[PDB]
Amino acid sequence: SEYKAGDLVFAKMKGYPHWPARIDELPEGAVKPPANKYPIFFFGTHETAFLGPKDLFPYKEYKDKFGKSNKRKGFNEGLWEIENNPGV
Repeated sequence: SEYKAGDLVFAKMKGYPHWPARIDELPEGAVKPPANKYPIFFFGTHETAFLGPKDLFPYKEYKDKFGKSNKRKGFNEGLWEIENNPGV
């Protein structure tokens, strides 16, 4: 019960900076993650992946360190979205 649908996070994918994201509530009928993982929606890019808790970080706790702009336009747009339109 570490995370719940709607929680704002940074999500870490190998090869990419810790990324603004949310714990998604998948539509009924969608393929579910393994039971130890969570469906992640990445802000800015709107990508979707399954991640375990070791790759997730609560947003407000870590935003002063992780909420820095990046070379990737989609990352910067993601910072805007998590701040202004997290229910996109």
